[PDB]
Parts: sequence; structure tokens; C-alpha cells
Amino acid sequence: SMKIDVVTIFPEYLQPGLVDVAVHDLRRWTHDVSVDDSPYGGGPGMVMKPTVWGDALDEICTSETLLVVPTPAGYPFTQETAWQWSTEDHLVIACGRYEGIDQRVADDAATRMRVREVSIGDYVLNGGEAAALVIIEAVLRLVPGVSLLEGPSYTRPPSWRGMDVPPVLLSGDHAKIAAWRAEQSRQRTIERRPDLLGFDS
Amino acid sequence: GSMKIDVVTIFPEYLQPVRQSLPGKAIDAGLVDVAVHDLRRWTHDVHKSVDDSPYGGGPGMVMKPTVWGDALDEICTSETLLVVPTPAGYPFTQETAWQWSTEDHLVIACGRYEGIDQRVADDAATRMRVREVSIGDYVLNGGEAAALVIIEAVLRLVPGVLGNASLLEGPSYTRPPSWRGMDVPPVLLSGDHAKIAAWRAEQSRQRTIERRPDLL
Ligand SMILES: N#Cc1c(-c2ccc3ccn(Cc4ccc(CN5CCCCC5)cc4)c3c2)n[nH]c1N
Ligand SMILES: N#Cc1c(-c2ccc3ccn(Cc4ccc(CN5CCCCC5)cc4)c3c2)n[nH]c1N
Repeated sequence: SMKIDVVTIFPEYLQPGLVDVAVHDLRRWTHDVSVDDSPYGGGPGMVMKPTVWGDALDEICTSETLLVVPTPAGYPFTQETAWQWSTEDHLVIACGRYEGIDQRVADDAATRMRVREVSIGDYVLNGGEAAALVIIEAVLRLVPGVSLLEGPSYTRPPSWRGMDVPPVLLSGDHAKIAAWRAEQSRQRTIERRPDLLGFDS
Repeated sequence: GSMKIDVVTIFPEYLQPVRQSLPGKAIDAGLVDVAVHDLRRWTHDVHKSVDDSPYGGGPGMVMKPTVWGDALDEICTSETLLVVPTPAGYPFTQETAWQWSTEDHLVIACGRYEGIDQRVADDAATRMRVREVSIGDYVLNGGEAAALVIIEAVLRLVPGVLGNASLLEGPSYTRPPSWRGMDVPPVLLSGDHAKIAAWRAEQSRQRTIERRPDLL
């Protein structure tokens, strides 16, 4: 059983019994009627003010909440992270936009609850929303009650456009197939992700 | 400058957010067009089957090459860059995003179940450029979330399309100068801009050492 609350200024993006997922429009906690301002010390782009975030998260979080903050400067979100989070009761995902969220939101929250700044990969997005969907998919499929690269998979027909299924897969020989697949996985891994086997990227 | 993106999926609804993210101005200026196609349009049977049991046995199902073959034959040309999300792909990185941002036609083939019969990509690669890629070291249910990430990372590099304008970036601060007892670091208000740049550099170095020591 898990509850996930996503907090965003772009709730429209997210519209698509063991688990519930709620999307909250951060603008509902605004004081006047602008969440962003210019960065201290200068620099391009705008920064989300901590004030609106503080009120929102106050209402939504408890001290047992795991606060997840997507950021391109975060710790790596990996399958190990996903296993770790799959047994949590309550995740709140704070989605930023502009050039991100004032650092004091995460620093303050970390005095009241567990906080995790994470990145889903080494590319730049426009905000936390797409990252939130990745994190949610990766975690929810591991919730109770739901190393190497995988080799190639095949199905019918056995011959297609003159291209044949590797004959070993039609042999019915379990041990030869397990061997052949173990081989394919290791060959794909060394070619595409040599770092996984301890070699230079 | 301008890009056509075709996405093929059995869940075209999952692609609603990319349409939600596209500004009307960029569409009307003909800078971008994103079409989403239901794979089942190309099925052959009354049950609209897209999957079948794996040769060699195993759990899960494999997506049928004949259905994918027809769909891609229709949508792709020899000038297409065919992108295939997969948990066994080459890493998709910012370098990848930069390279693809200058393409004229991207087609993203989103798999489900255990993935797509390998002959589909192998066949396609004999007449177009094909890229099997993974967006990170975690496991998803299919290619659709990866296509959202890929499309966003690529399109924000195409000038004027999404509306937007090595170490990890350090922390940022804005108003108010004091909040819940935490002050913005005084150096940022010192007006000494060489010292500010040095302070930011050192924050970046510390954060990188702590969060991503591999980058060093
Ligand atoms: N997870 C994850 C992510 C994200 C992600 C997550 C959350 C937010 C909230 C806002 N943005 C956009 C953004 C983009 C660039 C920069 C750095 N800039 C570089 C120099 C000029 C100024 C700042 C900051 C903020 C976000 C991006 N991107 N990539 C991932 N794997
Ligand atoms: N990009 C990207 C991705 C994807 C991604 C991309 C495309 C598809 C199409 C289907 N799936 C789901 C799936 C999940 C697991 C497995 C491995 N199996 C499980 C155990 C038995 C052996 C085989 C295969 C297929 C996809 C996942 N995941 N993570 C990324 N970074």
C-alpha cells in the first residue's frame, strides 16, 4: 500500500487499491495572484520561491513522508533506489520548473523529514514532471502485490522477410538456450554498457 | 530547425503530455509536428493481436514482427531516424539529445511486454538509421515514458519549440533573503562577482564529489 502525491505548477501534464496517486497544483497555495523570481548572485533564468513550496508541503507531508525532488543535480535514481522506495507508505514528489527550486526548500524539509534529491539520467529536461512519471512507473511495478543487459527476443513466424530465428531457440534444449541467451546478454553488455562489467565508458 | 516526430504505441493516451507541452506558436510556424499512432491499426486479425509467446520459452510475451513491420513500413522512410527505447539500449545522454535535435524525422517505436521481436530493428537497420537506447538504469513497463523523456530532452534543444530559453550545478536561491531561519548565503549579495563565481564553482565541486564521483 502506497500513497503518492505529486506537486507541480503543470498539473495538466500529469493527467494520464494497493496504490493511489494524487496530483496537486502548487498555485493553489500562492499568496497573491508569481511563484518564481530572479536568482540571488545573478545568472540566467528564474528560480521558484521557497514560500509557496513551504506551505504546500506543510499541508501534504508528515515527518514519515519521503520527499522526492527531481533535479538534474541529484543523486542517480537507479533500480536499487526503486526497490528501496517500493516499500514506503508515502511519497511526495516536488516537481520544479524554470531553473529549479530554491535550495532552502529541500534543506528545511530535511530537518523535519527524509528528503531525496534525484536525477533520472544524464540529460536535461524542462521540469520535474517527466521525471516524476518515470519514477512512479519504476517504483509502482515493484510494490508488493503488483547487473546485465537483456539479449534479443523472438516470436512467430520462425522465418520473416528472409530473416530466421536463431535455430538454437527452436531446438527445445533448455541448457543450450540458457547458455546461448547468457552469451547474448554478456555480448550486448560489453558492446553497449561496458561500464556495467567494470570497463571504461 | 524543424522536426516531425511519429510515435507508435499501443497506448497513445500515455502520450497526452507531449501534446500538452507543445506551444501553438511553434506548431503554426511549422517548427514541429508530433503524431501518435495506435499500433493496433496495423494488426491482421479480428482480435487485434500485437504479442505472442517467445521462442526458446520464457516469461512474458514478445511483440509480433509482422505488425511492427507493416507500421514502420508505412511511417518510415530511408531518411528516418528510428528510435527504439529498450532496457538493453545504448545510454541516452545529453550528447544524444544534441545530435538528434537536428534530425528532420524521428520515429519512436514504443514496445510493451518483453519488447519487440529483434528482427524488426535488424530489418529496419538495413535501410535506415536505427538507435536502441535506454534512458536510465531502472526498469519500466514499456517505451512510452522513455519517449516522453526523449522527446522533451530533444525538443527543448530546438530553438523556439518548447518555450524554454563537467560538474553538477550547485544550489540556487531567490527571494526572500531569509526564510524559516535560513538566510541566502551572504556572498551572493556581496556584489563581488568574481568571488560569487568561485563560490558557485566550489559548491559544484563539492556536490559532484558527493553525488556523482564518477564524473571525476
Ligand atoms: N530528475 C531529473 C532531471 C531534470 C530536471 C528535474 C527537475 C527540474 C526543475 C526544473 N528543471 C529544468 C532545469 C534545466 C536546467 C537547469 C541547469 N541549468 C544549467 C545552466 C543554466 C541554468 C540552470 C536547471 C533546471 C528540471 C530538470 N533534468 N534532467 C534530469 N535527469
Ligand atoms: N528506454 C528505456 C527503458 C525501459 C523500457 C523500454 C522499452 C520497453 C518495452 C517493454 N519494456 C518492459 C520490459 C521490462 C523488463 C524486461 C526484462 N525482462 C524482465 C525479466 C525477464 C527478462 C526480461 C523487458 C522489457 C520496456 C522497458 N525500461 N527501463 C528503461 N530505461
